[PDB]
Amino acid sequence: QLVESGGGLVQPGGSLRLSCEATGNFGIGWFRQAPGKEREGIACITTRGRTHYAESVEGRFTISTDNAVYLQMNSLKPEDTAVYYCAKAIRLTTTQCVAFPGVSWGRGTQVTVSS
Repeated sequence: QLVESGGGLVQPGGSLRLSCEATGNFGIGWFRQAPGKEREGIACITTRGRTHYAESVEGRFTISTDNAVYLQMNSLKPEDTAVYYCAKAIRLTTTQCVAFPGVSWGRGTQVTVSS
């Protein structure tokens, strides 16, 4: 029901905009997974437009809702290399972006930052 696009290969300092497009009307989060690491929630937005960012991307990435949710990725770093996924998510404070229970992960879009 959620479909990712917009990945690519970019030099350090570059910029990409990922899209998460719903097959119908629709909290949404962006997640990423690097080789050998756990999937991590990096940005999410509630049904009302309140956002949360992981510390690794705050100030460089922006999540925006339009039937699509975008991730504007500015000032890309090699450590941003990963497959990026979008899924229903909740902002869980104890504060993390957490995938909704029972979420089915799609295919995602590949992002590689290298010179």
